[PDB]
Amino acid sequence: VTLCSPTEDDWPGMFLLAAASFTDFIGPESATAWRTLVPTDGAVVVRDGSEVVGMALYMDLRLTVPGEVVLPTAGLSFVAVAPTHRRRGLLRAMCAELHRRIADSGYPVAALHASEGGIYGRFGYGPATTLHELTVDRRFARFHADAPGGGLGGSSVRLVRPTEHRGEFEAIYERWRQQVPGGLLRPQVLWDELLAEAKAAPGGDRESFALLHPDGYALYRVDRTDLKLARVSELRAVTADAHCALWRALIGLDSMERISIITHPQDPLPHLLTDTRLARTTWRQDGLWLRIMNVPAALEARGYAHEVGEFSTVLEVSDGGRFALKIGDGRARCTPTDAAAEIEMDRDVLGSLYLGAHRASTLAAANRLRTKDSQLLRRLDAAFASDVPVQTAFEF
Amino acid sequence: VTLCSPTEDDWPGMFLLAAASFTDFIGPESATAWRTLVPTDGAVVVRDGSEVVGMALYMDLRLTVPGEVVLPTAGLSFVAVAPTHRRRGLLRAMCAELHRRIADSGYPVAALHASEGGIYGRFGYGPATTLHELTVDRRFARFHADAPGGGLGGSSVRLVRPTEHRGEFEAIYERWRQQVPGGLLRPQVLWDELLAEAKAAPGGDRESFALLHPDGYALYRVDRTDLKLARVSELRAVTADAHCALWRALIGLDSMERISIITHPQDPLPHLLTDTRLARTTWRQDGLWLRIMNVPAALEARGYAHEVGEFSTVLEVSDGGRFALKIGDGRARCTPTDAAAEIEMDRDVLGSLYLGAHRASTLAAANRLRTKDSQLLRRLDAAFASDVPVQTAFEF
Amino acid sequence: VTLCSPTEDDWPGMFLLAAASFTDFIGPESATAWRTLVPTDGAVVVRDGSEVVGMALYMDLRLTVPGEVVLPTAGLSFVAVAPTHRRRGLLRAMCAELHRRIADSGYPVAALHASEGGIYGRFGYGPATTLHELTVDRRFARFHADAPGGGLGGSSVRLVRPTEHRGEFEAIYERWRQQVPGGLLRPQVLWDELLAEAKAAPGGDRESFALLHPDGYALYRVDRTDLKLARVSELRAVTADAHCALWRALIGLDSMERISIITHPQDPLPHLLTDTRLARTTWRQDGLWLRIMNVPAALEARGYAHEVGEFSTVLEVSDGGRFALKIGDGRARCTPTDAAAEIEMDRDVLGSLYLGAHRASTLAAANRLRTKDSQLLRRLDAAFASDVPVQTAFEF
Amino acid sequence: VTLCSPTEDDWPGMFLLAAASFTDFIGPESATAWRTLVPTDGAVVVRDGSEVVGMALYMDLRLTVPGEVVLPTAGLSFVAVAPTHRRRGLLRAMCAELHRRIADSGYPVAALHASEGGIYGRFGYGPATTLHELTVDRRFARFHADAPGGGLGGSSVRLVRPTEHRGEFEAIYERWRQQVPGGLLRPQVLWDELLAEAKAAPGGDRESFALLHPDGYALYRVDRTDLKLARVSELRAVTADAHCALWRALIGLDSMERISIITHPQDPLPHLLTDTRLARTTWRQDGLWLRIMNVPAALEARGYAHEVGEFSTVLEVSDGGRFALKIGDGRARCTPTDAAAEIEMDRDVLGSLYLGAHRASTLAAANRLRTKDSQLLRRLDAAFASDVPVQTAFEF
Ligand SMILES: CC(C)(COP(=O)(O)OP(=O)(O)OC[C@H]1O[C@@H](n2cnc3c(N)ncnc32)[C@H](O)[C@@H]1OP(=O)(O)O)[C@@H](O)C(=O)NCCC(=O)NCCS
Ligand SMILES: CC(C)(COP(=O)(O)OP(=O)(O)OC[C@H]1O[C@@H](n2cnc3c(N)ncnc32)[C@H](O)[C@@H]1OP(=O)(O)O)[C@@H](O)C(=O)NCCC(=O)NCCS
Ligand SMILES: CC(C)(COP(=O)(O)OP(=O)(O)OC[C@H]1O[C@@H](n2cnc3c(N)ncnc32)[C@H](O)[C@@H]1OP(=O)(O)O)[C@@H](O)C(=O)NCCC(=O)NCCS
Ligand SMILES: CC(C)(COP(=O)(O)OP(=O)(O)OC[C@H]1O[C@@H](n2cnc3c(N)ncnc32)[C@H](O)[C@@H]1OP(=O)(O)O)[C@@H](O)C(=O)NCCC(=O)NCCS
Ligand SMILES: CC1=C(c2cccc(Cl)c2)S(=O)(=O)N=C1NCCCN1CCOCC1
Ligand SMILES: CC1=C(c2cccc(Cl)c2)S(=O)(=O)N=C1NCCCN1CCOCC1
Ligand SMILES: CC1=C(c2cccc(Cl)c2)S(=O)(=O)N=C1NCCCN1CCOCC1
Ligand SMILES: CC1=C(c2cccc(Cl)c2)S(=O)(=O)N=C1NCCCN1CCOCC1
Repeated sequence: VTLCSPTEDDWPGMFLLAAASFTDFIGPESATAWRTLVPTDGAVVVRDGSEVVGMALYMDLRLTVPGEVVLPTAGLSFVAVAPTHRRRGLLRAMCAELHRRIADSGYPVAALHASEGGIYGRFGYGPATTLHELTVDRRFARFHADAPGGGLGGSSVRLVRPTEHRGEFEAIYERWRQQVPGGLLRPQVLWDELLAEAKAAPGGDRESFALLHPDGYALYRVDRTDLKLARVSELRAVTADAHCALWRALIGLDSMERISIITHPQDPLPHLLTDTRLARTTWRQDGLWLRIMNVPAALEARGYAHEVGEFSTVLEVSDGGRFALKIGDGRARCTPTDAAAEIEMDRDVLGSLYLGAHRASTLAAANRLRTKDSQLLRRLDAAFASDVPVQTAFEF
Repeated sequence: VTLCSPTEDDWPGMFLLAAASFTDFIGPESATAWRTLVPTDGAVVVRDGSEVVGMALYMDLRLTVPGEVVLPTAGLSFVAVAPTHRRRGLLRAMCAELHRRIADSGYPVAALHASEGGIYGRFGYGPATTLHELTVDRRFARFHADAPGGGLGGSSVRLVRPTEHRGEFEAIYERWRQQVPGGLLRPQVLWDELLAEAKAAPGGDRESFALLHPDGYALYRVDRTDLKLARVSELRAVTADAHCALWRALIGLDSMERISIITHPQDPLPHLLTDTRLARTTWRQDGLWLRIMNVPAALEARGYAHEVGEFSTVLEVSDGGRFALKIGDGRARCTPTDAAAEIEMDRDVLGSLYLGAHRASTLAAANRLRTKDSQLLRRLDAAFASDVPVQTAFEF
Repeated sequence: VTLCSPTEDDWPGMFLLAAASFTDFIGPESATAWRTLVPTDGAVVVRDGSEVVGMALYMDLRLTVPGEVVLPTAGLSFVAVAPTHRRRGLLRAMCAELHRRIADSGYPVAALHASEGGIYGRFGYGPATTLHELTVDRRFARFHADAPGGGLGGSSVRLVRPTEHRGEFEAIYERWRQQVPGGLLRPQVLWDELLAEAKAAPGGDRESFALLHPDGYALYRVDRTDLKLARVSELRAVTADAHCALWRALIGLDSMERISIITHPQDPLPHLLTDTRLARTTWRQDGLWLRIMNVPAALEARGYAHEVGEFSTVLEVSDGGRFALKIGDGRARCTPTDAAAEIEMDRDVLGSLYLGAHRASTLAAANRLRTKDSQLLRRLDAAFASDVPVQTAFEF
Repeated sequence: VTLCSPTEDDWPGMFLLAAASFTDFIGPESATAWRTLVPTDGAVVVRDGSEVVGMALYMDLRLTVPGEVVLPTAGLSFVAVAPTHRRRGLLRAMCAELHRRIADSGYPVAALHASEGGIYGRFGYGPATTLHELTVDRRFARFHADAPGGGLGGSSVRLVRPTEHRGEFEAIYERWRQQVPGGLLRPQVLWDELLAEAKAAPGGDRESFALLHPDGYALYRVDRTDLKLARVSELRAVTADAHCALWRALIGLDSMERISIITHPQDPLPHLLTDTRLARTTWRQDGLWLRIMNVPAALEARGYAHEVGEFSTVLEVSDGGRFALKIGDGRARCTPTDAAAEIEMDRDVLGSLYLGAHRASTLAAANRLRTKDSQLLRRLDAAFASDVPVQTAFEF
């Protein structure tokens, strides 16, 4: 069984594998558009001999991390092993080859969205963002006296067809992704794809609409089977006024009983309402997963909380080296050392800490990171925290 | 219609109101035991004239807040208005009288568990702890290689009948409540009540068992209707070893498909498992609500994060005064001032910040607290944070 | 196989049959209390030979019919055929013997509640009252500006324990049953039974409460499994003020999401609310069934609408004779004749018309009553109508 | 914000509002066909300034009322306010302008189908017809010995494709609508629309079939998801024979478990069967709502029951004048007066009485109409009753 970069003749077989392997494959046309983000040598296949029995690739992405720093990021995707060739070491072989190519190419981090929670930790990936579904019974929803934008005049939100305001969505999203940890650059082809999904499909999803504000937008559609549920596919807002104004509009959808959205744990929505319980958490799950490819480059590139005072420690990553880590004035220096470790963790744990979604203290309580210094734990919690709460851009 | 402290002859009428008003009233015998925590003059009734059409009381509690400081706390409970006398201002009249008595008695804070999320904010109460239900499909659950207590020998957890180990539970819980923000002292009568609920009831709840470790315990029972679900009513652990050891035992319940528990958002359980997704969040809700009765006494009594450097600001509470607030070396000083406010919020918002469960930044994003200084927001977030994550002791 | 009046030694066998035959037999103690309403010779049994394989009886009841006239009525009940002796003509034999005894005793009507809708029509019984379940989502319920009793003062409804106000319920119900078609006298033993069912049962129904007004009462309990549903078992009101006042109280049950009641199609409740749709009809079914034993006595005893002008016709009942029927000034005369019939119907159809619940026009449209005179249909509709809407007293 | 009659350029914006506002908008093509019934100046829009944030219109309809009298009727429809502009008085402004145009144009009544039960009462609309869903478990259904058309020969019903017998459906429906209170003239464009909906849609509704009798038809289709349920979309019959014959055919659908239909409370179907319970009422709701624009013209145009003897009274409508009302020989005279009122009601209440669906007595019991004369109530009940039961034609 051989492993190599696929040629053009391999792709019909790869699409076949994908169609049969994923729960709901996006299809050849969509995947070809996404493929424009895959660099030369960014893909591997495994052939039996000869049909394709395995595949995996990465895309070139730009990920925003705390301190508004943007890192080149390898986004793994299109990963499959044929049902006929399970438990043969094929995933391990493909991941190791891609990680070698990703490291040699100069990516400081790789990332992915996990199909199952138990597979990727052993390859050094830790979950780094958290998805929260909120479901609002809008029949009871009333805005608090303090909520922005409820004076006495015209409304700032418009209600439009998505495809006729492409430029404004692009510009709003671009501002959002640059300021939020977890943000991803969305190139033109992904806007093509997004707007194609906005149209209704015969025996499919219903037509999408948009609520448009100068500093934010929401895209929504009525659920296909529950016609009293509106699903917000995406809501991006760069000011509190825009966020509140958009939610006022959504709660104005008097045909609906419920509005649902996939958002993050620090979404201010529940505090916008007189009854905070009306914004029910109906689902919670890991979002973006991260593998730190180069520890010192990743740790030095990120900004850190100014509130914590300067401190130094020694960090060992289980098979990623040992480093003298000094954090102060919101910056880190991270240099090689053979001095005794004060903190130890597996590589995946560092990825889970990296964007601020998980506290070092909490990971210590599970013994996923080891130290005999509780003061150091407190300092790590505070330093790795993010002023702007971590969010999930889009699935890939 | 008159309002006064009830006499012994008022109580049969009060129990009648309670039986008809609550969703599932705990009954006269239980409520009489809880009543031993209600001080003289801690209860009010409203009579029509003459039957009882309204009631409310508070109990004397001890609440642990960040920095392991224990505050006397008035716990409101047994609040009802007759269905025949709604919208007549009776709740407002009872709350105002009790708050006057609570303030004059010297309580710096009052607290409650809300029957509905939309009622108590206008009386100055903000939700201050967060309840998380986790449901674990234990059939797939495997512990991570790093998880504590999986060497090669005997187990540290015992499996016992609750009533035969009362002393050990008391002692473990006492250690827990003193070190955790949100902890409440549990007096003898509440242990009597807890252990009475451990026994099976004909056509009722099934018998409870316990898993006992030197540094932690879990109480559980099989669900009454779903016999493949075990419900953990309470799990208290003072070391990571005890917490992990108890979960190993619970996942050892091979008769069950699922184990559920009401816990907090920072429970390390998901990180104990190879697949973090198996610990599903099935429910989320506000737990303990807080009203700060005396702003400067509450703010000075609490410990604050050492990591943030000394800073000063001016805080106005909407009808609770304006104060010069200086925080440094983990302590606050909070004195009267007429200088211009830098931060403004309603009283309920301060309660939501007080134990560390909600970030000032997040509340600012909802306009529930107003300031024109983002640096100050960052400093408040960091200072009000709690080293030990906030938890909910028991419902009242 | 023999048929006869049972002796005291037959009753243990009869209770056994009942326990095994009914869906949820009320039990020996309850049935013994109801048995006090069964006259000497009011019961029949069938023995195999010798065990009891069949039984049926009637009770002595007082039924109110239009014009506030009270008729002695034979209430059939406790009817069973052993599963081992089906399709052997046993029901037909028992019904014919009881009907002979009922007719010879001088009852002008018999009545029953049907376990299945398809059994009793062929024995001359027609459904004569209609049951309507209304379910009110009380969270949205607001009373119309016109609704009685919403001024500015004390409430007229009290909230009490049922057993402590037995006399007031008795007196309110007695007034109700005498003025409403379908009303039944409720003797002392049935009040004993009713109040016994008001208490909670271990692994059973929850405790009942009452809302008491000078001119009406409601008895309710929380559902055993859905703790957000209150079931009104009985609501009896003699003035519009009492009816509205009681519903104001019920909608004041803020612990509940929904209030349900078994009522009648003309219940004014939906018109009491600003949104008439909130009172949802969740169930509809035949209630009391009637067999007219003596046509001329039943037709002459009833009062008729004054609005229709005097008219005469000839009515044939398929095996109950032919009569000259003259209606005027709210009274009927009904005498033997051999003149040609203008209207024909089966006996069961006349029972369905008798209390005003079903229109002659509607029955004609199904060909259940035959005439070649549409003017006569209009006159029958109007004459048999009841000023006071027909209701169902209690099940037997 | 301005209100005016829309120009052709306003309609793309109006269709956008409609697509986003309704639960399941019928779409631009269908709505354009319905628009042919909207007269010049029958539509209003509200612009923000400028996009369309509000709209409403009326169609020219012909409504049959008791006594087979046909009234020109303004049918309100296509009513929407943008979710961005709620609670700004826009609905009230549009309704008042349309009602002014409707009144000045000479319509004696307006009508609508309500999207929610709580909105239209305050604009003078009362619910005037009642919809009843019946669900028949046809596996048990047997016709009564009396039911028409069960002799010994050929059947009168045919089973056909709807589009090939358009003329016969038109002619049957035309006869029906002229004789039934609630009937509406169905012009050609609505027959085009109806027959277009008869065809199957890919990932949509299944194909419709018809059962055709000389004096009646039924249109039905199998449910999209429950393939054992047949839904009768429309059944119109002008004789009892046709009605029964069509139901015999429907119960002949041996592939189905259940047949459902939206019908009216006096549908004779349950009396056609040996077990009347098999026709279960699974749903009940208000149908057509009515606003009487001109009280004396509406009251004089309607026919009244001949059975009641001549009587006179004085009726006040709360903001619609006071009139001397005299009813006799099936006709009313209704003239201005300043004499003391004997009956008072809001305008919406009169609409609810107008077609005979609701009894004055029942509305009095809710205090929605006030009088101190019970004899007068009885006379109003009898006079406003309809010989032919009130039905609902089609939704708009
Ligand atoms: C999981 C996966 C790719 C199959 O891989 P595979 O070739 O069977 O895995 P390998 O043979 O390389 O196994 C290597 C190790 O991983 C483990 N492993 C891999 N998949 C596993 C699974 N589903 N369950 C349990 N263990 C698994 C093996 O037990 C093995 O352990 P070992 O090292 O102790 O022997 C396959 O289930 C799949 O298609 N997943 C979809 C991935 C995805 O969608 N990713 C998101 C981007 S598209
Ligand atoms: C809520 C409550 C006590 C009823 O109180 P009430 O006497 O009707 O309230 P009041 O008449 O004092 O109303 C005062 C204000 O509160 C508001 N309010 C109170 N309960 C409300 C409810 N359920 N919904 C909406 N508003 C409410 C009123 O609108 C009013 O507003 P205003 O000041 O603008 O006029 C009752 O529903 C209840 O029994 N709640 C249970 C409380 C509980 O269990 N607490 C936990 C400890 S046991
Ligand atoms: C229905 C019943 C009593 C059984 O009676 P049975 O002895 O089998 O009936 P018979 O043998 O006398 O049958 C006589 C006729 O009734 C019909 N019949 C009786 N019960 C029937 C049923 N459940 N289904 C269909 N037909 C039935 C027979 O077909 C027969 O028709 P025929 O005259 O054309 O031959 C039995 O099912 C029962 O226990 N019902 C409960 C009644 C009840 O609860 N009443 C309310 C007061 S407690
Ligand atoms: C209801 C409706 C049109 C929104 O209207 P709106 O512009 O917000 O209403 P207005 O601002 O004119 O409000 C006027 C009054 O009506 C009341 N009102 C209107 N809609 C209401 C609702 N959904 N709930 C509660 N009250 C409402 C307001 O409280 C206000 O009361 P006030 O006079 O005491 O202040 C909107 O929900 C809708 O689109 N409905 C669909 C109507 C429909 O489909 N009709 C059938 C033919 S298509
Ligand atoms: C963008 C994309 C794919 C892709 C990307 C780049 C190149 C190519 Cl040829 C294809 S995909 O593998 O086809 N599926 C995709 N998105 C949907 C899959 C999301 N997963 C996340 C993990 O939980 C299951 C669903
Ligand atoms: C301890 C207690 C009560 C009590 C307390 C002190 C004195 C007396 Cl006389 C009674 S209680 O009001 O009867 N109900 C109680 N616990 C259950 C109620 C919990 N609520 C919290 C809010 O969501 C609804 C359930
Ligand atoms: C009052 C009574 C009974 C009774 C009456 C008189 C004398 C004796 Cl010994 C018993 S019973 O037959 O036991 N069941 C009874 N009520 C419940 C049955 C109601 N039926 C009505 C039809 O749908 C099934 C339930
Ligand atoms: C006929 C029609 C419309 C119509 C009518 C005239 C002109 C025009 Cl441009 C459109 S509609 O508003 O688009 N929706 C319609 N029927 C379906 C809506 C029925 N409502 C009734 C109330 O409960 C919600 C559904």
